[PDB]
Amino acid sequence: MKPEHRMDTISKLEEGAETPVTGRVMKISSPRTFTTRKGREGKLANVIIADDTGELRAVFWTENIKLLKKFREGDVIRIKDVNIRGGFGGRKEAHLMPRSTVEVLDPLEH
Repeated sequence: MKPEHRMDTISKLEEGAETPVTGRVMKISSPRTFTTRKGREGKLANVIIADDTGELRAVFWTENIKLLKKFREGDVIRIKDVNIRGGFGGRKEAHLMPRSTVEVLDPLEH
């Protein structure tokens, strides 16, 4: 494994890797609902964030849907703990987890 202290950019994001991502929110898409056996409503949303090295598709699952109320289509966000899939030759995708949080940057908080 490559060191935990290494934070790759959108162009450097490795497929099958688990890493935090950062970018400016250009476009936000509404959640797509599906029937899960967990007994929950079940949803996945596609948010397009852009960085100097490329544009990335962030996927907000049913648990991360609650994060969509935090930022707007035009703010900057850093998403922690995601899995990079890469379902297209170019603009890859990052899948979020229940414990994944998002923070609004550019006016750096911490």
